[PDB]
Amino acid sequence: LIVNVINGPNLGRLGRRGTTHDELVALIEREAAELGLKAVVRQSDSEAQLLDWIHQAADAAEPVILNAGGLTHTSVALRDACAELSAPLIEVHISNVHAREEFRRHSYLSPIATGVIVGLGIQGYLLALRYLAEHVGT
Amino acid sequence: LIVNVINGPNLGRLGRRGTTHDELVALIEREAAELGLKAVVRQSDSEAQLLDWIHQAADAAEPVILNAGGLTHTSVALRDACAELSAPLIEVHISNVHAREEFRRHSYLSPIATGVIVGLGIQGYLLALRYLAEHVGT
Amino acid sequence: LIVNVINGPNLGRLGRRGTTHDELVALIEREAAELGLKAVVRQSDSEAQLLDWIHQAADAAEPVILNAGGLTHTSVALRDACAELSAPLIEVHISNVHAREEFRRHSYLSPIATGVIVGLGIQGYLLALRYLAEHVGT
Amino acid sequence: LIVNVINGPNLGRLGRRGTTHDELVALIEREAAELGLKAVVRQSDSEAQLLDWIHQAADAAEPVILNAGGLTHTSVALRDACAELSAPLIEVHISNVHAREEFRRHSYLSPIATGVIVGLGIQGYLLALRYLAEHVGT
Amino acid sequence: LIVNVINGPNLGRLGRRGTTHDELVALIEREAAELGLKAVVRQSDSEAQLLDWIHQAADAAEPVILNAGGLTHTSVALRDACAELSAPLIEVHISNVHAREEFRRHSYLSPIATGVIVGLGIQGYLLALRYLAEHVGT
Amino acid sequence: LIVNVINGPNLGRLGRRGTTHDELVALIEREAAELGLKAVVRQSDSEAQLLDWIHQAADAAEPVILNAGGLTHTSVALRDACAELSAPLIEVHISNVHAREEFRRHSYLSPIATGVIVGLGIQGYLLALRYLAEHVGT
Amino acid sequence: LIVNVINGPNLGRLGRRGTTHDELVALIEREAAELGLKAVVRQSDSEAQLLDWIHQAADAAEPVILNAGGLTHTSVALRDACAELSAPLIEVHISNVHAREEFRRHSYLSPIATGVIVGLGIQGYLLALRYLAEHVGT
Amino acid sequence: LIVNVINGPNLGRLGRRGTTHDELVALIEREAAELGLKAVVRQSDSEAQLLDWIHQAADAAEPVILNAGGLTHTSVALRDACAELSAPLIEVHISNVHAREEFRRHSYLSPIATGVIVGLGIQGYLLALRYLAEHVGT
Amino acid sequence: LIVNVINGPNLGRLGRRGTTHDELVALIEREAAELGLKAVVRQSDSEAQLLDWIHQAADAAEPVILNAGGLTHTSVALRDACAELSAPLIEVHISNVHAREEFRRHSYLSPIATGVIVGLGIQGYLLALRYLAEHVGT
Amino acid sequence: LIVNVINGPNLGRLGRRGTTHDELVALIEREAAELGLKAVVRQSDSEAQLLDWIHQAADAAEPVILNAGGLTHTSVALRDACAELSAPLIEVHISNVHAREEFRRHSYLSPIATGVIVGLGIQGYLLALRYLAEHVGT
Amino acid sequence: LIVNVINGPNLGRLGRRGTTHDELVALIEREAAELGLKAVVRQSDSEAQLLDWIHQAADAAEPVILNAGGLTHTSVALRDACAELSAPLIEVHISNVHAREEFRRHSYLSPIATGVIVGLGIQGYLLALRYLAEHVGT
Amino acid sequence: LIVNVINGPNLGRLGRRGTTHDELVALIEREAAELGLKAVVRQSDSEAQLLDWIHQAADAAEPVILNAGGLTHTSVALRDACAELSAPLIEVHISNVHAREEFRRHSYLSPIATGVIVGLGIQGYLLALRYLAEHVGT
Repeated sequence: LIVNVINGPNLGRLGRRGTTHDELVALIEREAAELGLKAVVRQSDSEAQLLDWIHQAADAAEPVILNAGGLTHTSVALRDACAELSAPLIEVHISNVHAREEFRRHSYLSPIATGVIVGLGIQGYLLALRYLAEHVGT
Repeated sequence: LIVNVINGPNLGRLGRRGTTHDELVALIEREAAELGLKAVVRQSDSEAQLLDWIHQAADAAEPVILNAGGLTHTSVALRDACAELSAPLIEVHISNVHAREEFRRHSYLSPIATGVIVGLGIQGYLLALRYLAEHVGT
Repeated sequence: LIVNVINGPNLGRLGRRGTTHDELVALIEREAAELGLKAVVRQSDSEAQLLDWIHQAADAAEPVILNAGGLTHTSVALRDACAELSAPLIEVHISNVHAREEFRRHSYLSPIATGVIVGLGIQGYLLALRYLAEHVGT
Repeated sequence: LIVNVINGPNLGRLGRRGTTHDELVALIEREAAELGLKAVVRQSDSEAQLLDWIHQAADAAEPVILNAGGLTHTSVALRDACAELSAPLIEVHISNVHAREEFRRHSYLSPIATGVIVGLGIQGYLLALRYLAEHVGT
Repeated sequence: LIVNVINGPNLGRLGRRGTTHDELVALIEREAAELGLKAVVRQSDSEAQLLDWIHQAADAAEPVILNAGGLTHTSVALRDACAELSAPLIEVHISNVHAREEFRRHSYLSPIATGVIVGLGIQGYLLALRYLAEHVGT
Repeated sequence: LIVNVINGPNLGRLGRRGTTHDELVALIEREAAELGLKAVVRQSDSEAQLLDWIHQAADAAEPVILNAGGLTHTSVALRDACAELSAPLIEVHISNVHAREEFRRHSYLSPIATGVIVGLGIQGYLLALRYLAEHVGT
Repeated sequence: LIVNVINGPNLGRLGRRGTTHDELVALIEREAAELGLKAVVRQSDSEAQLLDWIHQAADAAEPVILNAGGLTHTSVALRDACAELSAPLIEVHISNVHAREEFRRHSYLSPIATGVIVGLGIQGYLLALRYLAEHVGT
Repeated sequence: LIVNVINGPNLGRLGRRGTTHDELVALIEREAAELGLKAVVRQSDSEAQLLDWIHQAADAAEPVILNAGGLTHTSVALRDACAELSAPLIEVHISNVHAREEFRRHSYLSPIATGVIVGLGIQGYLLALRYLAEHVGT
Repeated sequence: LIVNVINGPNLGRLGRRGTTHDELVALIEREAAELGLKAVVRQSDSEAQLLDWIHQAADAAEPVILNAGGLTHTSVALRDACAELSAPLIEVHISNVHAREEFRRHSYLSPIATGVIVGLGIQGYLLALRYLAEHVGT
Repeated sequence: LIVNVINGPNLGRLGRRGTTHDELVALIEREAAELGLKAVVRQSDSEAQLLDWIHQAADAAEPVILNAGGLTHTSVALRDACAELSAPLIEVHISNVHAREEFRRHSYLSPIATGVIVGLGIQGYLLALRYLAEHVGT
Repeated sequence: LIVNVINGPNLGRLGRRGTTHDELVALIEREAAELGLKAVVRQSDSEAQLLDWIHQAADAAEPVILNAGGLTHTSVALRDACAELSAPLIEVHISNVHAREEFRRHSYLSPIATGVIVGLGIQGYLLALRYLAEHVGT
Repeated sequence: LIVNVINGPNLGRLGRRGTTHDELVALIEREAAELGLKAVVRQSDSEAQLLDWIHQAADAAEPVILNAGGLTHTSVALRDACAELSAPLIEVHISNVHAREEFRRHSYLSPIATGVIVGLGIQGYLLALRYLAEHVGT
């Protein structure tokens, strides 16, 4: 039912870094409604704020779709907060992080996530939602 | 319209390594029909045979969804055949290859692929199909 | 006399990640009183806030007992703030950080700390207090 | 005309870590006036706040002189915000970061910066200003 | 009740390498009595002799406080003997082994030990005793 | 008063590798006069000749501004000659050596230099002169 | 009862690369009969064919003695097929693979095998058979 | 007299990956006739087939000119087959394999080959033929 | 005729670390008699004692079967003593040392040994004896 | 028409390090005449002199065949001079530099060269000439 | 006056591993007498015994000439004992340890020794004695 | 009889970098006369000049004592010239090159030299002479 979509540093800049972050929210919220879900979309440049949203999902046992931006590669604290989630965690990157700098090919999140989607654009979010909708059966 | 789904070594063993490879074919072909696509699903344990199917997709300019199994980590020849594709190439792994041995966290295919889906089970294939259906607009 | 105990990201979650962070505060404050000390215990998920508490200890020349959580492994800025302390700095980890992932076996703090205690549970804090009480003689 | 000088974690402590951060501001603002520029000097220990000031410079197409302190070595998110700048970005370190610990000899910022000045003291800032003044001709 | 304190190569030289090894024994034995324990303190420069004392602790299921000196960094055989202990094993270093040569920052013992204390001087031994006294409850 | 500017291999080719090496000399000598200095500018493709000019600066206790070209990355002998200088040594690169090949991001000179300027064009030389002029006070 | 002996690339060349591959088959089949076993010996230069023989042993729950030749060092796909075996897998090399090139000292098979024999010549096969005969008791 | 030219995976695609593989055969066979040689040109995407052609050259003691494509970088089995050749082995790459990805700069074949030609286009084959013609004297 | 079986540190603990070291001796001595050999079995936790037994085998030109325990991974001195043996040296490990910690996958002994057996239990010793019995012909 | 053949350190010693450097010059000059070219052959042990000959080829836009001897592996300055050539640059080694020490398998020149010939003896020079003659058509 | 010459594991085997260890003692003792010194020569295969002889030299402030055999490369404990010497410590190897295996090119002793002699045979000892005789002046 | 002592870059600066290079020559020439030798001492900052002196020693089959200064660590060309010497080559460093920067602990010369002396001051030269005098017997 409730799915949390959390975006990390710089993702507020989408469209100027053409879909904007507001349009992304709209797209996600339409998809989720079609799927029978309710998406809660949040973005912050602040690690502490991302931690607090992860903590809340942990306490509520709600899935998470996380695009942690550069913190993917660098934050053990984020990793550790994510390891507490009991529900599914799907890591998303809009670009293909394996076609860029070598340092972007290591993620602290992937090993603890249920799965990862990269390179498929903003549609990656939508596809993550669909996994979570079809992974509510038994 | 036509999408090629190619499975590499050991993927014929699905279900005993519970969905079998035949059931996977059936699932993919139903999804593709719903999406308005036609999926051609092939599996081989032979690198040379996988190369030939990639070559054919290159000549036809048809997208590919590739689960290369262990060859993901080891074959430069497969990589090189894939670099010739002009249409989208989506790399899929059923399990989360970042939660296993360290050697599975390097892929020769990811850098040249449009994107990658891992850890989402057999549904990863279906989600790759949906990207390709929504990425036929302009 | 005054000792600062500072806890970093995720340590507010103790007990659910059975002793809670409030119980830890209580335990530390009882020990410190028995030892003739006054413990000031603070926790934050925010690097900037941890920096400010370190800066204050530097200006006051008061010892610090620091459990920096994941920032131990990743923050040069925290390290650098800690290098300004003139009083003792004791690094504490509740779990044995050498029995986990390889990345947890490198600390930016250990080289600049007076000493380090790991693996001894919440009692590590209490033992750090006792060092500081017996290291006030000449 | 407008140049942004942004200082990262611990730089507020200058003089006690003998020129203070206020004196640095004064020195920069006098130099800039002599050069015909207007310097806006900001300092924060908070990554999110540094990101926001970088974002603003990106939107305004104004140059930046950045001393990111320890975040130089560790933040991909800062790097990524900086990659959006269209105007010049000059990385400054007061000390010679190549004469210290080995870990300080890798910067995530240098590859994306116009240039870098290290080891020349607070005068590094002033010299960065002069580059920007003479790099306004055609 | 019985705790074994075992010191490895060069620790017989304490005080001239100002507390001597005899004074250390005395200090440990007074602390242990205060705690209600009985400490058995042994030192040898001989790996085979250290192995035999570890084997005996294994057979008796008695805790160990071990300062293995240079063998910490180099002996797989010592590690392997220690892995047989069922009771707690606390690794102690008098100096901060992370503030010295890089090679001293890897220990074969830490991963298999209950916990580790470094940098706190001879008081590290005493603090290890206190852990073991308070870790005899249920 | 006297400052030595020494250029290493290939720097004689400036402008064709648009400012030529003669124009650089002229620019440096005008700046230096404005600053009250006297610049002596030399260029050679010969390591032995660069060594001899460094030796002379060492004997005279005169500062050096050095652009060692490729020898920056490869010559321990140059490094060692430079370590004898008692006056300031400022390393200069016209391009940003951190935005190119990985091998150019290690310099044998930086650790022993007072500071380093890279990426600021030929103006880097001029800025190095200004440091040296303002670093003649007490 | 049935044991599979599978030889990989180049092993058909034994004797000319003095025992030939046919003589090896004969030697193995005589030993196995003496032991009360039935050995099925197969050799191929084709990875896909080796995979198929491993798959068959997996389905039948029969032990395997495998000399994978160069594929030992390079094939993740072979490894993965072997991980499905429930019966014992004994890796054999005729020469001592640790006395040659460094690259031959890493095997993808050893970690998943029951055990490994190297350097003992063709007798290694025979000794592997004897393990399997004495490892059929309870 | 007889020289074998063997091409590995993907080389059948020459011209579309403008000279085609058939034209290459024609060019090689004309050159060889001019030189007094007889060239036998073979191409396969199958490692096992390449092995068999190498084995045949070994048994006949005929030289080989080998373009192993991606298998250059990855196959120990190919290497090992090649080590059996008594006649000259010349490794050829049409492109400069040192101007591409880092992984292409290591070859398992070069150390065992007589020599290597890269970057000289299809003419590399022809030049390899000429070496072999002039290396038939005493 | 005479074969030396030497066991290193911790191997005296077999059965409690269910076959004991005495039972191993008995098993080896029965096998050897069946084979027409005489086995001399020795175990020590002391490197110097192992060295002396290796030296004696060197002087007598008698084969050795060596299980050096942790010293396999760490002792150059043991290696060097073993390099003097003229008769066969067979390295044995009871467990599969490639299925454990990464550090156990490097042996100083393997490169100088005739061959190695790992993972086959105590039967590895017996199989080593059989090699030595069948390797006494011409 | 004009091709420059430049030989680096130690190549003057050919024949005693049986063809001498004078005979090499003669062989090259005969080949070049047969091909319709004019070869200018130079050798020096001095990096600065090699640089000057490269600079001259750059200014004249003439091809170069370069055997830089040990400087291949070590000189960034030589590399950088070579990067200025607009005409073809063919790297030659007489021996197979991949069959020797590991350090000889990295070249600073190969990535910037048109192609490389190694292991083919002095005939490598002659083959490089032939490439350049047939690469003068359109 | 008194110089200690200490030999480590395997050095008792000199001559059979043609000068024997007794002849070495004789040679050293004749040289030392000629120089006006008194040499005390000791050899052991036991680390603990070598430690005790180093400890004694430390307490007496007598120089040491040490050939630690394989322990050079592996013992931190030996290193640490040696760091206590106040008089000169000269490391000797009879063979050139840089012309052998790569692992022999790292010594734990060299960094703490006054100097090192390798490759000069048994005469290395004699030359070490001569240094110590001429290094007794002021 | 004739021994060549060759000094590389910066060694002309001895005494100011208290024995000067002229005094070193005098000391060497007195020692050599006492030993019955004739020493020829040369120093240059020029690699090409050092090469020429090595070449001459090669042609004459005369020993060499070489202090190559920084070129020890960096020149493959020097190494290669030295490999041609048939007479002994003794590498000398005045300081202990293993007690300084890590990069000084790798020498291109040591593996090809007869032996090496470091850390023994200018007396190292004299001791090298004595080896060569006593290594003229049979």
